[PDB]
Amino acid sequence: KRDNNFYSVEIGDSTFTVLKRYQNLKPIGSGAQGIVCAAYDAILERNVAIKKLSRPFQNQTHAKRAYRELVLMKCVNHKNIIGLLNVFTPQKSLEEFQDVYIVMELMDANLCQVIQMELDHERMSYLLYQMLCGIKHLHSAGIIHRDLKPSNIVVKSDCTLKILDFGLARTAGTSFMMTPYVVTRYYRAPEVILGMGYKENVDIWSVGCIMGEMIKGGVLFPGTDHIDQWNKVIEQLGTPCPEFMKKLQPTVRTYVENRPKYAGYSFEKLFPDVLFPADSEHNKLKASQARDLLSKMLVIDASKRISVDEALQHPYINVWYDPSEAEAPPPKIPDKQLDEREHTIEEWKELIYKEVMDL
Ligand SMILES: Nc1ncnc2c1ncn2[C@@H]1O[C@H](COP(=O)(O)OP(=O)(O)NP(=O)(O)O)[C@@H](O)[C@H]1O
Ligand SMILES: *[C@@H]1[C@@H](C(=O)OC(C)(C)C)C(=O)[C@@H]2C[C@@]1(C(=O)OC)CC2=C
Ligand SMILES: [Mg+2]
Repeated sequence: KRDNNFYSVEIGDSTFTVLKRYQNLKPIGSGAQGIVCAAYDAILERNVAIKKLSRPFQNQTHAKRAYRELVLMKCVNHKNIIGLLNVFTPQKSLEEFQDVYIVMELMDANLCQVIQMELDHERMSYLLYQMLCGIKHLHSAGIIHRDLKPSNIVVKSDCTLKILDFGLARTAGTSFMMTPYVVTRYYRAPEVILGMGYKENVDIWSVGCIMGEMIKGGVLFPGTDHIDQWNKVIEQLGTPCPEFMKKLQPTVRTYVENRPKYAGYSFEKLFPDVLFPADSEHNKLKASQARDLLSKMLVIDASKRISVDEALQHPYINVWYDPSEAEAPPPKIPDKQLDEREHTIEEWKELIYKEVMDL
């Protein structure tokens, strides 16, 4: 039956059909997941972001990502993870079900924009501390992100930082992905881009890349393709040890081993004082502490790379430490088989439909 509670508006090519409470939709984002609109929620009396997922059950690749983002957004409640305000489908039946609409708080900026500003040590360390808190919270429920990037981290005018997405799940970070959209790889750890095993501190590499960018004002490892990405890492940080090499699959290993041998540059040369606030005693010490933290996160071999907990305890970060945010109880994920399931198209359609309905 027609439900008078919905209306339709065309945003670019695609149509949004939303509850009438959501007014004045404006497109703010696009990508592989779907279209994001800013809107005014007349019931909450605040601005929100509405993301449309089109036919998320269409194949398992789409379905696994949609499903886990629904489940996790609903069961996580943490200052540094984007919250779910609402979720709905305009279609009225399982048979007719097509689209899912995610409603989130509308944040004021993404971290790309925040990076463009000149940030003193207190602002950089606070934003990094918050990133570490959010990552630690995910890790505590066994969720390793693997794809953290500034475009998927947003910030509020009160300085609260929130991670927007939940990462690569149990997929291969060097397997083919059918998609028309560009995929940003600048922040992915060596072990991801070389197709190696990983552990929690895979996400520390990404934090290091973001921190270095915050300081320098440009992407640290802006590879124009997979080839270039690796080249840019080794040129700056040095060729990794033979022990690390022995982990690589034959084709990758021969390539990596036959690159020119780079010594790398010191973190003092990579991140000179000129790039930092450094007009005082506090600020000069802080620059050394920052380089010390970078030198522990931007480590190619993850077995020698610092952990999230160790980073939270680092003198650059720990000035902000509060166990209410840094030692929160882990998310309780209700689906005990999250990320361990293979399903047919119709099974995924019903799982995602129920998730929307809490049935
Ligand atoms: N809740 C939100 N508050 C503010 N801006 C948001 C919000 N959600 C998304 N955005 C904006 O949308 C941009 C990209 O959309 P996003 O939510 O990442 O999904 P997507 O574009 O469908 N997939 P992808 O680009 O691969 O991450 C971000 O850089 C933000 O600028
Ligand atoms: C705000 C922020 C900060 O990063 O602000 C933007 C505008 C995003 C650059 C901090 O990192 C902490 C908290 C602060 C603030 O005004 O809190 C009320 C200043 C600061 C050091
Ligand atoms: Mg995203």
